[PDB]
Amino acid sequence: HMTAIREIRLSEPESAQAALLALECAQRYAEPDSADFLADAAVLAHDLPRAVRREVERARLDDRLHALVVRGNDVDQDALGPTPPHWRQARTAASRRYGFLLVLYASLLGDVVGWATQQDGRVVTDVLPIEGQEDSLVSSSSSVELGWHTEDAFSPYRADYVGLFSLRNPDSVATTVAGLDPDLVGPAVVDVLFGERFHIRPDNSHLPTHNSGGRLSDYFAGIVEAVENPRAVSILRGHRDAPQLCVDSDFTTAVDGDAEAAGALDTLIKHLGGALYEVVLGPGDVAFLDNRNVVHGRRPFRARFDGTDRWLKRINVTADLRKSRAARRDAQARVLGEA
Amino acid sequence: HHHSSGLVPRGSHMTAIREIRLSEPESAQAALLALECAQRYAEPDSADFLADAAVLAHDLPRAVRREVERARLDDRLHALVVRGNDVDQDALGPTPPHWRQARTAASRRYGFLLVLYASLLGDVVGWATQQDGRVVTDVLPIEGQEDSLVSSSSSVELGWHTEDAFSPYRADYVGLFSLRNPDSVATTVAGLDPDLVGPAVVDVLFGERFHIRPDNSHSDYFAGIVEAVENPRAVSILRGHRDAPQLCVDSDFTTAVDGDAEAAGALDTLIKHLGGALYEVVLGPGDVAFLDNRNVVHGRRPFRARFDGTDRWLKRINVTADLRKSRAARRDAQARVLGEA
Ligand SMILES: N=C(N)NCCCC[C@H](N)C(=O)O
Ligand SMILES: N=C(N)NCCCC[C@H](N)C(=O)O
Ligand SMILES: [Fe+3]
Ligand SMILES: [Fe+3]
Repeated sequence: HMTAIREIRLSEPESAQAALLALECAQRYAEPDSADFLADAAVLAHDLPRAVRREVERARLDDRLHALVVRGNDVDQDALGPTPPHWRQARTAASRRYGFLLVLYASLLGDVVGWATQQDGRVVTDVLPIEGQEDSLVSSSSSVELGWHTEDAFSPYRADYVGLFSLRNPDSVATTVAGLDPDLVGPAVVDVLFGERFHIRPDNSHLPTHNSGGRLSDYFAGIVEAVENPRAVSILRGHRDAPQLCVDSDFTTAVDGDAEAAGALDTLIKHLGGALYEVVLGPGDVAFLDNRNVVHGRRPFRARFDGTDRWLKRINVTADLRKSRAARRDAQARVLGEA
Repeated sequence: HHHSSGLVPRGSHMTAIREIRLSEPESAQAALLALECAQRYAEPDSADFLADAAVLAHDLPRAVRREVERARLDDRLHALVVRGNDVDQDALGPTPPHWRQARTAASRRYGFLLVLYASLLGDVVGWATQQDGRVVTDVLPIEGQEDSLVSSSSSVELGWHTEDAFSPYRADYVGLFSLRNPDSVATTVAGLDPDLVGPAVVDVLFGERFHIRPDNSHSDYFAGIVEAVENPRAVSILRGHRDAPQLCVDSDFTTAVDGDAEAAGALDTLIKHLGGALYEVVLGPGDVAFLDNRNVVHGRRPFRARFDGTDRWLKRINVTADLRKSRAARRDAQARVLGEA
């Protein structure tokens, strides 16, 4: 599909209008995921430039979308200061305005959510390289390519969109993207992948090793159960003409003794690996990946750990907040796994 | 003639009804936007309009949008009611004698406005087997159908139900825009108060121990419809968080699993509870309601239809929070008609 990547390059006025609105939010509210801001977020998002809202709406209803990319948001590199050395330190005063702007864009597509078991239950999260995590399977890696995945593939409450706001990317490190062409894998493999014949485990970002030590053990019970005793699930669902994709290259296995399944997965892993194409998010670029249609990852790179490294703000978006109420503390709470 | 909004309780449901009263300027602003849409787009449910509807809805009055957004995220809502839209009765002309004659030029502006309000809550959808798959449908009494199980009845009660209770693609909201209602005829509404029901019955209702068959109203999809009647899947009536459970039941079309006497008992306990808990919402001309179909059943009282062009007439719509989830039951990405393919 020629519009699988939908791009909007902001005019100077559109960039300035979006920055003014984000700065007005930072003037009013404490955190870019403060409860009062999130209650207000859908309507405040309506104040984004009309031409931009029109293109975001076209992307939202495009069921073959890979990513919407909004290029050319204002990012003041000097005002922003150094790239923090850990996501725990990345809730900086100077970066608030970019968290608010990410939530405003995201709220055109759905409702923002976070995870009790990821980055201490923050809704606005950070992607930056961490010294000692170079060879990890988590988004703070650098030397080892981030393996392609559906975000939170293990969960029925996985996002419909993953939002990425690039604050800085001096070495032009690519985000990787791939969809599935059913015609190129075969009706045979599609049929197998549509069967509940696979195990998808929570990735390592959901482990207590990637959260603050004080975070409640109760939050992690469900994750540990999903690692030990994964449910039998499909990789494909929906219409045969526009099927949804759910798979993590490093956390997905066929159910024991299902050689057909093991072979379908093997064939899917080889097909997605080669199809993987590059999208570079420069400073001020906001992307929304359709997590129903594509797997994504990140090319290997050398981090400098000198305060100049690549830094994204990130958010999960659901089309339907109500559906996850069983996993949320209360109606307005956005943190999946607090119930 | 000033803006107001407020919470109207029913039993223990403290936000059951969220009521908004449009100021005269807000009513005029909403009417002007609907009239501009009617000048720029062919139909209230044409592809050209529905591609834009969610963005054009952002042009509705800001104070109204803030209150509708609070209703959208209230998981205990029964009905959002927006009162005081402009309806020109003289220009509207008579209530048509059948929905097949009800998609009138004079009434198009109210179809556009219903879709604009609806598009603040989600994406509009229709049903292949209902009013020729129209997304904006018509509720009016039809002569010779006074005694029926459908919304064109009058003399007999329209039994309460979750809208399309049998379907995994059932709406999140049912929208109603009243064009005329001279005799103040009500929609009936009930939710479950779990503090009025034995916890054992509530536990049974969460079990997949019931058959919700479609009405006679309702191909891979239509193979699913025959299966739904002949080999109905075991489904729950309650689902989700115990503090905010969703409800899915049809007073005329729900039974327990074969030989599950305990489920048959819990079902009948729930039917008697909801029947006793029914209250009413009356929409005057220019009043719009959105029922949260996840939380409430609805129906309609007997009323005295005259079939003289003066009868009660609503525009009606279904809204989904998640259009993508039904793609297997829609013709193409943008098509809004469930069961079309
Ligand atoms: N195949 C792999 N590596 N899957 C895990 C990807 C990392 C995603 C996680 N939310 C994070 O931000 O770390
Ligand atoms: N319990 C009952 N009566 N269930 C059937 C109701 C039919 C509703 C349909 N949307 C209509 O407008 O006719
Ligand atoms: Fe990811
Ligand atoms: Fe109904």
